[PDB]
Amino acid sequence: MQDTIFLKGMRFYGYHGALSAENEIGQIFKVDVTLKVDLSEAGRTDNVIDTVHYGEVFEEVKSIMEGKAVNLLEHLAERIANRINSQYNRVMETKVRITKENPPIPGHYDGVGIEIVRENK
Amino acid sequence: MQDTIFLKGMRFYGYHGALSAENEIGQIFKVDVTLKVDLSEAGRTDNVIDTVHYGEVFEEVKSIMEGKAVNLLEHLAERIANRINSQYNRVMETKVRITKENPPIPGHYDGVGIEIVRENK
Amino acid sequence: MQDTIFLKGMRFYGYHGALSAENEIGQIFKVDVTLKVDLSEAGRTDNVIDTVHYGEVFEEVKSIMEGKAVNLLEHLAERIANRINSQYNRVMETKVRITKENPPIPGHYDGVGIEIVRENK
Amino acid sequence: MQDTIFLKGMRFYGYHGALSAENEIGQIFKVDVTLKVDLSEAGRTDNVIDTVHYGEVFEEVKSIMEGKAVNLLEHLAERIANRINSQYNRVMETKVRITKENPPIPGHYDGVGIEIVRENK
Amino acid sequence: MQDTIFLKGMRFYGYHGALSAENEIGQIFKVDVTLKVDLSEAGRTDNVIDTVHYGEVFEEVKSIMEGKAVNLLEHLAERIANRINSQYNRVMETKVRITKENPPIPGHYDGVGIEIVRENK
Amino acid sequence: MQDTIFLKGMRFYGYHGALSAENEIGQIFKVDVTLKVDLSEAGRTDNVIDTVHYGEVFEEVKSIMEGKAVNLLEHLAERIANRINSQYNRVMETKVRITKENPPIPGHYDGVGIEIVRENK
Amino acid sequence: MQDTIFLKGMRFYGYHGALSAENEIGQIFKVDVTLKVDLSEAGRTDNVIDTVHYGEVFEEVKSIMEGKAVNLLEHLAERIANRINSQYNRVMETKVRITKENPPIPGHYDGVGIEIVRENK
Amino acid sequence: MQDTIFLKGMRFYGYHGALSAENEIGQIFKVDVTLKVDLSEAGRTDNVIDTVHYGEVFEEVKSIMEGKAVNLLEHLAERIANRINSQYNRVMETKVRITKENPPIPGHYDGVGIEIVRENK
Ligand SMILES: CCOC(=O)c1cnc(N)nc1O
Ligand SMILES: CCOC(=O)c1cnc(N)nc1O
Ligand SMILES: CCOC(=O)c1cnc(N)nc1O
Ligand SMILES: CCOC(=O)c1cnc(N)nc1O
Ligand SMILES: CCOC(=O)c1cnc(N)nc1O
Ligand SMILES: CCOC(=O)c1cnc(N)nc1O
Ligand SMILES: CCOC(=O)c1cnc(N)nc1O
Ligand SMILES: CCOC(=O)c1cnc(N)nc1O
Repeated sequence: MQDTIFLKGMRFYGYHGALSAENEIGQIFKVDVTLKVDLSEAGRTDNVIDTVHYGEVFEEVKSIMEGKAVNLLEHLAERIANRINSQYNRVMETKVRITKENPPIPGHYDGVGIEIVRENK
Repeated sequence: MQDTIFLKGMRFYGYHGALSAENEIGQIFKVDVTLKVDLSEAGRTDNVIDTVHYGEVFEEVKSIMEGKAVNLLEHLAERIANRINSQYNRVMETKVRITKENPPIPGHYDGVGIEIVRENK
Repeated sequence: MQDTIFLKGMRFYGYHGALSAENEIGQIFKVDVTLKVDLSEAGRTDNVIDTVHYGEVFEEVKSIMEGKAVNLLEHLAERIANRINSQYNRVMETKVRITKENPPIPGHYDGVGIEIVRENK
Repeated sequence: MQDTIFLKGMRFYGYHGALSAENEIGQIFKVDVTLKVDLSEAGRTDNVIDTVHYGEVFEEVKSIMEGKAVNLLEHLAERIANRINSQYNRVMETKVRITKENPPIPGHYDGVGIEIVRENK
Repeated sequence: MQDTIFLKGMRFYGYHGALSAENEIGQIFKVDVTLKVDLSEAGRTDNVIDTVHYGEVFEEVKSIMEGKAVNLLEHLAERIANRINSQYNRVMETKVRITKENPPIPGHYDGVGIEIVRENK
Repeated sequence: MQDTIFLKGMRFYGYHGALSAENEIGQIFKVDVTLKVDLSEAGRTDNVIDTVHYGEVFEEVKSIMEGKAVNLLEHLAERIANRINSQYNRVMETKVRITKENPPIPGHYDGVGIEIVRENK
Repeated sequence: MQDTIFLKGMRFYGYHGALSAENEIGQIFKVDVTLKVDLSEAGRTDNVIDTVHYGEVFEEVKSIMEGKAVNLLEHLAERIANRINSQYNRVMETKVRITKENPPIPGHYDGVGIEIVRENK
Repeated sequence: MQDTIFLKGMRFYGYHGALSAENEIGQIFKVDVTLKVDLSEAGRTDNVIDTVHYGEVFEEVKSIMEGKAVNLLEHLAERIANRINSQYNRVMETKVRITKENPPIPGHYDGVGIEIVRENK
């Protein structure tokens, strides 16, 4: 099964970061979410009740990104991946990629980040 | 076999959407189509009759995207995937990705959408 | 083995095309080439003689793209893939993607094209 | 395991190159690094000590890119891949892609380069 | 007075062109329209009746761009500039820029075109 | 005097619009602000007290963009221009450009909008 | 009179440059040409004979850019500006901007260059 | 006289900023420099000695951007504008634009900054 629902380039301004000054000033976090969900039924029925609504998924990402400040991007992605899977049974697997295009790193780069893939148990 | 014919960034203005106001105002839908087709013969013969003409494929996508308003992107992709496979035997598999870069979701994101992969039976 | 040498976004102005007017006016063709080549030796020795020089590969693509006008993109890719493999033994496999970002198709799209993968026998 | 930490679009100005004039004038080198690292622990603990800090990884890439001039991009990638793996046990595999968007090649292209994948033994 | 209403990056697929083959195959035309209109009243009243509605202006551009095939971009811009001014008194001046990003010119360029500025008499 | 302080590409999600459905669903509004302010003193003294702090200016734009829903972009720009000038004496003139890159207009365009220039009396 | 005909983002690979190694290896030169030409007649008549054909202008730029190697960008622009004006009476003024997005300068920048404006005497 | 020499998109990582944490972590500063310089002589002679070499100008910007940390962007631009004019007589006027695409401002914007124009006395 290779069907997916996606949310790309989601951006939030938070204060997460392993550096004290990071959490003090904050920055923009770019988030990419890809869910593994069978869309044949919804494709045939045309009923949003037979799929996973993205608007709702965006709410879950937002609430986590713009919530309490944590240290690692790994923790935010793990909280997002765990939150989506717990709420949606149709999501067989969740993949979260978070990017800090402007971290406290003296250099020239397009961005840094992490990406995790979490199956729905 | 890893050969493919593709149509990327196709854009249509339609009125599909699970919200009444969506179908009232409409928006731009971005569509990506990738077909699994062996191109050795056409590669050797140079005869467009030995491959699948994209211009025609674009017609099938257009007619569906700019046709009656449905509810889900899943339904549009399913109608496109089913329509291409029914018409072309050389297409061993069809993959449709539809993106709503500007849905009724209060946030900042590059876009949301779905992607399905349908084999040709 | 997942090492590769690549040439991306190569652009040539040619007159290939299944339409008579296409070959009359011409257009820009964008080409992407990816070769499967083991780079450990060259990585250790630092000797360009232990790898496949891209400058030369670009010559082979250019000569084919800016050569006689054929009909299908499939034929150009097949001529490129066959030409690279015949000349380089270190290339275990060749992948050619050609894009016509502006074909004779009345619509809005980022481009259309094909992609082939040819192993080196 | 599909988790990864990444550094994209890193750019350095060096004098590497198989041509004498290349090393004389120099140019910009774009580098992409992707590490295979399990992030569950760090995802649960939120402790940067349970993951691989990118800032440090960027230091290793920088020191190599802006260090002595070598001949091949293959040598730089091999030195980077070998250096990251030797220092971090949590990195199960390292992938380095280096791009010369402006080499001594008379043509129009977005760039040329190589990419290697090195497992951590 | 430096207030303006604008429509940028409007794109239409037409068959205009000084070459017979151009009008046969067609291409995409990008259009930029900038109108000189005092927006204080509308800025104070908030009444769309005190300004020039862009949706309507887009209709006038569309009808002309996707209408009969002419020869010069100069003629299309002149027809657009003359049509907007005749219909709207609040438009003190009209500026039309049309771009053919892909004309029958064997070369590499971002595009070619013209731009005219027509006062409303 | 040609000195300026600027805020470019500011984006807010609001519900302004001359159409009932517009205000119901909302959309993203892109805002560009350019202030005419002499920066010699601040350039010599290095004292943020001798210039106009952008962070504060962004607050004024935000509060207006994400405030009550009005009808015209002209009204939002007029409220922004009037609000900045009233608060800052050093701003000799304010210029506001607002863009609706995705309005209720069935077509292909990069965006539509307005731009006003208001001197500080 | 504010009418203009333009050629943007023209790119040529040449060997011009004040450094010996520059002329040895070469690089891409980006050229922007803007001509001041009254387009009312051509706008009314629709006769390409009443305007300045860009295809021809592109030929003049190309022949100069891809011709003998000079030292300064100033010399190339001066040769282009002088060549266009000498050939076309309808061009009341010529403006040439040349950019070296990748010169022999150790740093990070989008590009460097010059721009000249030459009236037609 | 409308001739100019330019340096666009220059980027440096510094620690300037009115906030203590800003100077602690640092960020990327984008700089645009435009000099008013007559290029006819250099255009005729082709002698780099008859113009202002950009490589040198880039050195002056770099040394200032990557030098001691100041508070305001206004101070950096004023130091750059004053430094260029003092060293080059042919520069009749200097214009410096500095952008902080990622300041300590909780929002979504492409960037903020200032721009000054300083004549050479
Ligand atoms: C300096 C702040 O660093 C981080 O937040 C961080 C570093 N490395 C990794 N892997 N994750 C992080 O969140
Ligand atoms: C509010 C409209 O929503 C949709 O159209 C929609 C939502 N979720 C999914 N998965 N598909 C849709 O088409
Ligand atoms: C109208 C010209 O069409 C083509 O050249 C063409 C169409 N389809 C495919 N698959 N390849 C082509 O080259
Ligand atoms: C002319 C310089 O060429 C190179 O540096 C080079 C060429 N080919 C490959 N595969 N690697 C290189 O580094
Ligand atoms: C070959 C087609 O050319 C044109 O259409 C054309 C050329 N030059 C100018 N100035 N305008 C045109 O429309
Ligand atoms: C359909 C909504 O239209 C508008 O909001 C609108 C139209 N025209 C102008 N000039 N301004 C607007 O805000
Ligand atoms: C090192 C090569 O430099 C140049 O070619 C050059 C430098 N400065 C100016 N103003 N023009 C040039 O062409
Ligand atoms: C919070 C840091 O702010 C600044 O550095 C700053 C603010 N406003 C202006 N006009 N210039 C600055 O440098």
